[PDB]
Amino acid sequence: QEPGSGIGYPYDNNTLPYVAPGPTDSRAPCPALNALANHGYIPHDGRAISRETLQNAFLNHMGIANSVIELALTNAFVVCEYVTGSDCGDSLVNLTLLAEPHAFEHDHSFSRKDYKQGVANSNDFIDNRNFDAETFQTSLDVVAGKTHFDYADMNEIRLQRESLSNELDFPGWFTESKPIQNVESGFIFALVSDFNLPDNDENPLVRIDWWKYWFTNESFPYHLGWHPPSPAREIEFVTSASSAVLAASVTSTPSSLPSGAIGPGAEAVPLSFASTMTPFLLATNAPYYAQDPTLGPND
Ligand code: HEM
Ligand SMILES: *[C@@H]1O[C@H](CO)[C@@H](O[C@@H]2O[C@H](CO)[C@@H](O)[C@H](O)[C@H]2NC(C)=O)[C@H](O)[C@H]1NC(C)=O
Ligand SMILES: *[C@H]1O[C@H](CO)[C@@H](O)[C@H](O)[C@@H]1O[C@H]1O[C@H](CO)[C@@H](O)[C@H](O)[C@@H]1O
Ligand SMILES: *[C@@H]1O[C@H](CO)[C@@H](O)[C@H](O)[C@H]1NC(C)=O
Ligand SMILES: *[C@@H]1O[C@H](CO)[C@@H](O)[C@H](O)[C@H]1NC(C)=O
Ligand SMILES: *[C@H]1O[C@H](CO)[C@@H](O)[C@H](O)[C@@H]1O
Ligand SMILES: *[C@H]1O[C@H](CO)[C@@H](O)[C@H](O)[C@@H]1O
Ligand SMILES: *[C@H]1O[C@H](CO)[C@@H](O)[C@H](O)[C@@H]1O
Ligand SMILES: *[C@H]1O[C@H](CO)[C@@H](O)[C@H](O)[C@@H]1O
Ligand SMILES: *[C@H]1O[C@H](CO)[C@@H](O)[C@H](O)[C@@H]1O
Ligand SMILES: *[C@H]1O[C@H](CO)[C@@H](O)[C@H](O)[C@@H]1O
Ligand SMILES: *[C@H]1O[C@H](CO)[C@@H](O)[C@H](O)[C@@H]1O
Ligand SMILES: *[C@H]1O[C@H](CO)[C@@H](O)[C@H](O)[C@@H]1O
Ligand SMILES: *[C@H]1O[C@H](CO)[C@@H](O)[C@H](O)[C@@H]1O
Ligand SMILES: *[C@H]1O[C@H](CO)[C@@H](O)[C@H](O)[C@@H]1O
Ligand SMILES: *[C@H]1O[C@H](CO)[C@@H](O)[C@H](O)[C@@H]1O
Ligand SMILES: *[C@H]1O[C@H](CO)[C@@H](O)[C@H](O)[C@@H]1O
Ligand SMILES: [Mn+2]
Repeated sequence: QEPGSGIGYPYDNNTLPYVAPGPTDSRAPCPALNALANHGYIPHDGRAISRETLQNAFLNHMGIANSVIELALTNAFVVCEYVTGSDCGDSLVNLTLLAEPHAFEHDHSFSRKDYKQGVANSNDFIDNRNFDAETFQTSLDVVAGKTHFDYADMNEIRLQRESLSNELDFPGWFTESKPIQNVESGFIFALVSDFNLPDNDENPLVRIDWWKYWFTNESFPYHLGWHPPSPAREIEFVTSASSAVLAASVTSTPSSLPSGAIGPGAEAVPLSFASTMTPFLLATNAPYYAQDPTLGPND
């Protein structure tokens, strides 16, 4: 928000306003990076981004500690090298390349379509990067009529998304990605679980309105009473939430689940790509921004 507004105080004492991305700006498949870039905590154009820039932005403006993004930074830079064909050093070329499919970006996202979702021909591809309201609604629908949800509910959401994706993607495309998605599950609990409940750290419940605001608007739900977690969330919370989601008992099993969908997931590890492998073409669509309604500087 505008620095003088005090909307982040006393959790964030140095806020910057929301500014919608322009048609030439680079945005990511990540609602967190997009919110940061929309506020200029990382470059508004989404280009040439250092590790320390990302670390400071997450820590000071989202209450996410360095430990949480250590692997994410490693993978971002592996993907940058893979896509561009050369070492990216400590300057991530842009956010858009992070939507390289079957890499860091993965199938069965909560709020994005798959790279080959619903395509009539094997060579087609679509926008697997920008926020997709319909896709997100498929996640929200699992928890319809609720204000909060728990680990078991999250497990049902990711299962619904795996089911839909496996049914709708071009035959042969769908590839399950439990370890990456469920880090991101942990991330959701880390950012938008309800810290105003007495047992948040041990039994966190996501506030659905907070989640919806963050994903739809790619800005921070201050107007709904959200603030950056304090103290900043650490990696242990995230991987614990991740394991807890996948350990949760399934009481409604979707059809067309990939094999082994139900049960624990592997620990996330650094990505690696064979030097002979040419990257898939990136979707070229202009960055998404909220239009219903459009956001002001303090939203
Ligand atoms: C340097 C740090 C980060 C990088 C490079 C990164 C990168 C990515 C990428 C490539 C995806 C696309 C995966 C897919 O859904 O197909 C993604 C998704 C996502 N990211 Fe980030 N991320 C970072 C940090 C964070 C943090 C700290 C949070 C929250 C605390 C977060 C929240 C999410 C969520 C919830 C998704 C899933 C979106 C969906 O499934 O619709 N990210 N991230
Ligand atoms: C983000 O960077 C990527 C990587 O350089 C860009 O994707 C490449 O764009 C060039 C044209 O500038 C093409 O020749 C390549 O084919 C693209 N690579 C792939 C794998 O598709 C991308 O255009 C950049 N996006 C933004 C918005 O800046
Ligand atoms: C991105 O741009 C490519 C080259 O300009 C097109 O070949 C792709 O189909 C893709 O087009 C989509 O996104 C752009 C945004 O730049 C629109 O201009 C297109 O109409 C389309 O939505
Ligand atoms: C914001 O400023 C207040 C007042 O000086 C201070 O007490 C608080 O610790 C600050 N918050 C942060 C995160 O630095
Ligand atoms: C997006 O932000 C606007 C402005 O604060 C708000 O009115 C709207 O409800 C938000 N959208 C969601 C889905 O939370
Ligand atoms: C989540 O999982 C990691 C290992 O994957 C642990 O190091 C952490 O303490 C938490 O249990
Ligand atoms: C790991 O940490 C998470 C979040 O604090 C808990 O929910 C889980 O039960 C385990 O202790
Ligand atoms: C990972 O950690 C979770 C959260 O404590 C457990 O529920 C699970 O069994 C796994 O060990
Ligand atoms: C885990 O436990 C649930 C109830 O919480 C059952 O419905 C399910 O069959 C599984 O055993
Ligand atoms: C069984 O119970 C779980 C617990 O959260 C739900 O997620 C599911 O929809 C079913 O009712
Ligand atoms: C139980 O819930 C799952 C996930 O929402 C559905 O796929 C199923 O149809 C049932 O309603
Ligand atoms: C749906 O079915 C799966 C396996 O068929 C169970 O693991 C789950 O508990 C639910 O009953
Ligand atoms: C289907 O395939 C997977 C292999 O990843 C197994 O986990 C599962 O037991 C089933 O055979
Ligand atoms: C989240 O983290 C847990 C613990 O490392 C994994 O088991 C899960 O697959 C996801 O990566
Ligand atoms: C990571 O691992 C892959 C295996 O595919 C190698 O190709 C790559 O060079 C890196 O060592
Ligand atoms: C990258 O480019 C090579 C050759 O140009 C393709 O064969 C490959 O599948 C990928 O698209
Ligand atoms: C988005 O743009 C519209 C222009 O109609 C405004 O109404 C709104 O306040 C926001 O700036
Ligand atoms: Mn995806």
